[PDB]
Amino acid sequence: KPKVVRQIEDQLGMNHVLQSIRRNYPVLFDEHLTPFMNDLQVSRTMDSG
Amino acid sequence: KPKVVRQIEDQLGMNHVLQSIRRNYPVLFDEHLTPFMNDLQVSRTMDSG
Repeated sequence: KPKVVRQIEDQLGMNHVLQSIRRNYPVLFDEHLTPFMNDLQVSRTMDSG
Repeated sequence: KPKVVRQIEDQLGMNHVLQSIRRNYPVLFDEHLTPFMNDLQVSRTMDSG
């Protein structure tokens, strides 16, 4: 069995990476990202910030 | 003399509060905030993030 002791909260949802990109790279989150999106509300309201 | 032991990094610039508002309240940072602004670049490029 894999002996990994992963410490990334073991969930690592898509809405977490999207939120982190929005926070860190906002100019890169607006352009080239999320033009084809309708669930920006959940990614915006601090989903496990 | 004031005996304060303030632990807020002692600088607390405007571009720090603006950046924190942009990160935490983006929908509140876009509307009702920064329509009359031309220095969004420094507040965007992680000024003492």
